Amino acid sequence: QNEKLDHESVTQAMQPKDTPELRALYKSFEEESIIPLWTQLGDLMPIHPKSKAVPHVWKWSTLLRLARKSGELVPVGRGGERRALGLANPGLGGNAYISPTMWAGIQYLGPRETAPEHRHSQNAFRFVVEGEGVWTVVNGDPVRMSRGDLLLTPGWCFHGHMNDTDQPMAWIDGLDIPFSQQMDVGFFEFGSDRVTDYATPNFSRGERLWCHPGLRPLSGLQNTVASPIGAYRWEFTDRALTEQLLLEDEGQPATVAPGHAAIRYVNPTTGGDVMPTLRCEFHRLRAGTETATRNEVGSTVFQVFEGAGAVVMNGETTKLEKGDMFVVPSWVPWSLQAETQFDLFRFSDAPIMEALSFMRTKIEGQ
Amino acid sequence: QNEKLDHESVTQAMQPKDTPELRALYKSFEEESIIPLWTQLGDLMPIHPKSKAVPHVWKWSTLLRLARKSGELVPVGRGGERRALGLANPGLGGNAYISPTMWAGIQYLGPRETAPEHRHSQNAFRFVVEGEGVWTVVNGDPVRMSRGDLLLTPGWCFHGHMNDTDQPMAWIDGLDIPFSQQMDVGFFEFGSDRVTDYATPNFSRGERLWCHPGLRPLSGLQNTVASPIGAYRWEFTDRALTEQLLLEDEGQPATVAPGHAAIRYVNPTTGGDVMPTLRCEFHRLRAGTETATRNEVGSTVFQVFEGAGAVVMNGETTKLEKGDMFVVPSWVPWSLQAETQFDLFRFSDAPIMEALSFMRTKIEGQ
Amino acid sequence: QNEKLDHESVTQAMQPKDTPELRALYKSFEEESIIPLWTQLGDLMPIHPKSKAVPHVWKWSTLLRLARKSGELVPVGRGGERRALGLANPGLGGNAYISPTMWAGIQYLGPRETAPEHRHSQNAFRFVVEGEGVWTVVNGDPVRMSRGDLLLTPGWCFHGHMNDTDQPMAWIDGLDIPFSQQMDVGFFEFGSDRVTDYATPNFSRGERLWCHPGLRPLSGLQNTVASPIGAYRWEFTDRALTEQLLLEDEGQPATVAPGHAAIRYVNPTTGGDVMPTLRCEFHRLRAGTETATRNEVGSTVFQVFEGAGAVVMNGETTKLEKGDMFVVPSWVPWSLQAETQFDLFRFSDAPIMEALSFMRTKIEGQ
Amino acid sequence: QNEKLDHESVTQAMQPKDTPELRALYKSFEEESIIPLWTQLGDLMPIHPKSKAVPHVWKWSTLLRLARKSGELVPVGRGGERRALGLANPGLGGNAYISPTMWAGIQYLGPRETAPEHRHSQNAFRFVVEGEGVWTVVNGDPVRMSRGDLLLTPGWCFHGHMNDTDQPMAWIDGLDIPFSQQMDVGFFEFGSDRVTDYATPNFSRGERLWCHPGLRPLSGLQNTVASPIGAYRWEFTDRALTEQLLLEDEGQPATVAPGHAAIRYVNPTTGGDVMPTLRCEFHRLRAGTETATRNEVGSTVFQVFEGAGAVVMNGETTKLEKGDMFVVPSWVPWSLQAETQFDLFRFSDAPIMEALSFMRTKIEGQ
Ligand SMILES: O=C(O)c1cc(O)ccc1O
Ligand SMILES: O=C(O)c1cc(O)ccc1O
Ligand SMILES: O=C(O)c1cc(O)ccc1O
Ligand SMILES: O=C(O)c1cc(O)ccc1O
Ligand SMILES: [Fe+2]
Ligand SMILES: [Fe+2]
Ligand SMILES: [Fe+2]
Ligand SMILES: [Fe+2]
Repeated sequence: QNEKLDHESVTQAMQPKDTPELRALYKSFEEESIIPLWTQLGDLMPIHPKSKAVPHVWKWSTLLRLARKSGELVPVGRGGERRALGLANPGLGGNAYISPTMWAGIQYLGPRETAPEHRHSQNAFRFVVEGEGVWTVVNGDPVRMSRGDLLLTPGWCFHGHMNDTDQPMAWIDGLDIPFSQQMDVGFFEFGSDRVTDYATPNFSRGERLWCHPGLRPLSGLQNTVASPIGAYRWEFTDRALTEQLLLEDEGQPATVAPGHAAIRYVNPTTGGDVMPTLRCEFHRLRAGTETATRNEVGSTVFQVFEGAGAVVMNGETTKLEKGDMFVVPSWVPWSLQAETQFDLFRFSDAPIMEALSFMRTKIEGQ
Repeated sequence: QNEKLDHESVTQAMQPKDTPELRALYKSFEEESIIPLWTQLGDLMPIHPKSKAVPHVWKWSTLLRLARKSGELVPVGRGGERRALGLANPGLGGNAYISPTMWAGIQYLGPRETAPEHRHSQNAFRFVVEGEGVWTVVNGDPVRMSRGDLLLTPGWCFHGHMNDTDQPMAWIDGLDIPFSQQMDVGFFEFGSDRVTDYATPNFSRGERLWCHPGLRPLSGLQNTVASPIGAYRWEFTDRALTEQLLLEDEGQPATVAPGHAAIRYVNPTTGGDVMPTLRCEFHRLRAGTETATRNEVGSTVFQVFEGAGAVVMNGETTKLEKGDMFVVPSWVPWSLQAETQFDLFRFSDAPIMEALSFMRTKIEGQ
Repeated sequence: QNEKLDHESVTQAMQPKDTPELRALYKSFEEESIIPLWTQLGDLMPIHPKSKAVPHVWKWSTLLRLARKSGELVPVGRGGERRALGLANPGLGGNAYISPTMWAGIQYLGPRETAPEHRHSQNAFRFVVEGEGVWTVVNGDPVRMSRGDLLLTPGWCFHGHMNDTDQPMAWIDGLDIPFSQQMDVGFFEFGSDRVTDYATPNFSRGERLWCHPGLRPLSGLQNTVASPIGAYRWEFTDRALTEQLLLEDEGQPATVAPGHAAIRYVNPTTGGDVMPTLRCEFHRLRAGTETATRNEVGSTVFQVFEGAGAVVMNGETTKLEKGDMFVVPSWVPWSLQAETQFDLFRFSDAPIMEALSFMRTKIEGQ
Repeated sequence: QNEKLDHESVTQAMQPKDTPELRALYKSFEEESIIPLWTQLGDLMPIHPKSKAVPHVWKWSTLLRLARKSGELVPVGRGGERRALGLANPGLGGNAYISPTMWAGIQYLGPRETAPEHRHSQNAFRFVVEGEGVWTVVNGDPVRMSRGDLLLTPGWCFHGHMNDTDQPMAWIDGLDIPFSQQMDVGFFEFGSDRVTDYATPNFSRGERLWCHPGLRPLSGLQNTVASPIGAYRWEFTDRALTEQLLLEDEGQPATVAPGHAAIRYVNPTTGGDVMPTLRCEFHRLRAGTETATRNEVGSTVFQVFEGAGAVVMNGETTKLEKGDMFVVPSWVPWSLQAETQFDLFRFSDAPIMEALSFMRTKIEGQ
């Protein structure tokens, strides 16, 4: 009976008589920094999530144009720290937030530039749809950046970046900046003005210790809150996804849904998410795959890595190409449709929702 | 060297030449929903937390006057749901938030009133500095409300309240409403218009199963995300705190600091916090005790339960009496000073900060 | 097909030709400390557990006679340490083991005696069906021993005992002595020759900190591997079990099965078992209750605390009275039958089996 | 004072007068299945672990001779199940136990033989110092066996083995058979008489899903009690150990001690041990390395994989060659000395000791 009621259809039984005494009470509320629940229940406590953030798509071709022009006109260095352009959700009041929890940006580093070293409580990762040439130095450990690589920079790790070539590179940054600003957890420290090691090894020290499947160094027996892997290289991700599709061909369980291969990047000390606030995945859909529509608590962002296809959000189809980016705010129904084989990088605030027992998932047909 | 720099003293090296091409770039950013990092680094990523919320104190005598007047002029019922007055931080832009994460309110239920049944993903607790007469029915289990009691209503539990007497009662509510609204995790369901059981037992079913020290029913071997204890009664809290002070008198370790007894209300299935987002404590300071100044990540709220004393926040002393309430936003230096024996109820968002590895603590002298 | 085969009915296909060369091979095995699998598969790896321990019952009246006579003839003191009589399973080859994992003993302390202080890696508890007068001093904290009390002495805690009266007292000890001896984990240290504190408070320091339901001292926020509660007093256990039966009367879920109230004694820092190797429970069956037959991996021991009834093991009924003790070895089918209201104390090695993922449970009808 | 006392030097104060009444008491103890503590304290509860197992070394050349001769004279098949020769500790009374917890055996499979399919609660792994040709089929998933590979068969997984060539292969088995027999946790089921899949892929399905560093299939988000990796191939182990030694050369932390590279094989869903009862490691010592002497609770076994060196146990040096095996019982002081670069495979019961909080470690110089 009452379970089908919403805030529009429910009887409003707390409507006081509009008298001078009531207006005086309400005036007194304002003077005393008091705001009654009864005038705002439905907004404070909706039937289901109703984000101020809206679903939205940014074209890579547009992001690249603006990043390149920024490369001409704006020098990178101290103070501003990075030449990064945050994707700003139209629904979030002028804040540089792609969602209420996450920052997503395109960053551009021109020939031979250095972005100086700093650290901050905010967790961060880099992802590269295309390019090479930059190394990012994380606690003194140079990490090469290449197409298809996920690079991590967990909170409070010193990091700076350098272009070792005569050619520009762009990539995307994800951070829990919006969550951290609203929740007041932000600390920041300036490090050196130049990265602490200009060497450019093929593979970082973190990788050389931690990227052997199923093996753990005896010197690393303590679990970490964030992954000690600095780089999740394209080769491994590509091979994982191929094997899932091959295993499917062979009638063996592997794919998460038919024609839908997918992995989660994990902290190898625990098997959990890469960082406390941020979950990263990579999806590969066979040509013609259409995912079942999901509603999920919290926000996610995808970047198209390869192939052609579309996303549906709130019933609306938007065609997508290589590098395009979209955000799905909390509880917005979404699905992906593959035209060709369709590869996507994904990040979300799901580790926050799951840690606090706020996660819910509705899946079409299930 | 660079570790002592802040956003005011650092060199700003990303100041572009102010030309028509630059203004055209910046205009293009606006059209494309792009906001560059370099114009806002320092605000997005402060050196240490700088909350928009400000420290603030609400007098119980004022809260009571406004709650009582609301009792005359505003009927309680469906739609508005509760006659509750939220403490609204002056720094939080007109939102009914005591801090960026927490709602705190005074609720008033007059003679023989019922507040109807509903549930919501938001976690909630009731605390009572004074009064008796109300029972709150939580998933059908009537729970008596009395002076000094902490009553819990974890997320998604049906709850409504009824005054069984001819006398009014007031109490405080705490909820993770602000966190839940900003993060988009809110669900809500209307239940019955009248509580489902009007019986008024001395002790609830939850208590009769779970409030025997060190004992666990074989029917309750599964751990819960929130405490199954609906009521943490004043008797136990009072006795715990007395025993700590007695143990101190006897030269035995017990108190958390000298003359400072304190407990945390816990989920007995895990030994952890009562609910995923909210931590509740109770403190008792010997006359003359002055706590060491703390900076802590995240916000806390205290209500004075008994005795006289003061709080210091940002170096500013405010004298406190029975029922007065104050909020300490993230990283604000705070201490308590006991004039007489000084009893306080405390809640905070610390389980959020600790789950996500954002907690930090600075203690004066340590 | 092959799933119904056992070691008696399976084809034995590794029967070598009995030749001089084979006997020479087998002789060589002996010289080289080699024992082939094929001559002993079925014994090493049975179809289901087949303990050398047998179900067995010890009469309290017999245990008391022998303990009392030991009180006359054997002095208690250093070296031998305790006047304790271990229940020795007839199936375990003369070892003083009630089961392959547990020691159970009756201990007797005469008027004004002291049993001196020591510690050992082996975990221990005391349980009292009857008597008063002894205090056990655990890390310097005197703990009163009374009828119905469970007293804990986790591994590596100094403990000694003293009779403060002119009257003898007996109780039962449980320890993981057999597990610890076979697995080679035993350490032992002699402490003082007399307990370190002869005071006899009603309640220990551990209890005064930890026995308030749902409350945790801020000085005790670190979780422990064993419970910091030294005494689980009869009052709480009795009240817990009564409330379950009352809740059942009221149509409310509480009892573990119909007419079967039961609790587990738990570590309040975690909600888990009292000690890493040993699980303690207390059961109360309504007159006429018959439990469903269980097979469970690992061994358990019960002592009858009050009332009359029977146990069935391997289909065999043995009538039981106050104080009688029985052991149920691994996978032996067992049930309890209540003649009157039937109260039993229970301990087991279940935390070992569950930690190592060896637990299985078969329940009749389910 | 009393801390330096042991069971040989302590005063024995419970020596009763040897009278007819005492001998009658003691006789009565025997009739009633009672064994007093005071006549056996020191044996039941030693000052530190004193295993019945003794340190011992088995020569690979001897193991190979006996396995090969067994290959001629004993057919492999149903009933006996495997042609495996257990290493029997001289101190363990004729039981086929290398230590009180572990079985270690050499298994031999001749040209074209099949060992039929079964499962058991006991956990198992295979390790190969030399050879190729056998596949082991684990829950229907064929897993190739090659030099340097660790193959897993967690408890209750169906497994059988087949030689796909005209050449014999030998390897070592480790199981928690002794623990499981003494603790009564053993279940066993006969599966098919022939393996269920004779195909011989280079890599199993488990590996194709789980052996990509830092990546987890979305279809495998549930944690497992044992590793889903069926094969830890030599390539990865070799590369891990090389990188540690290279990182050391570069002044970077990696090795567990100087010139001592080492990894632990882990469950990738948790970062923990491969199976609940058994820990597997692989060590590589630079020529000339001498490890610091350790005492550790519980037993370990090593097999020499490559190079030459020695072990010291109880102060006694034994020179070791490729394939030689040794056991170090609980609390025996041990160290390894590398003559050439010295590679060893290691297994132990450490996950049992650590789960139950019985682990202790003494390291020389630290
Ligand atoms: O360090 C970075 O590369 C960075 C990039 C961003 O897009 C936002 C904040 C950052 O600190
Ligand atoms: O149910 C309540 O009593 C309640 C009280 C508040 O102050 C705010 C939200 C609520 O749902
Ligand atoms: O300390 C004791 O009371 C004790 C009792 C036993 O029955 C066996 C071993 C012990 O250490
Ligand atoms: O299945 C095996 O290969 C096996 C090997 C052994 O050495 C002992 C028990 C077994 O079940
Ligand atoms: Fe950064
Ligand atoms: Fe509510
Ligand atoms: Fe003892
Ligand atoms: Fe086997």
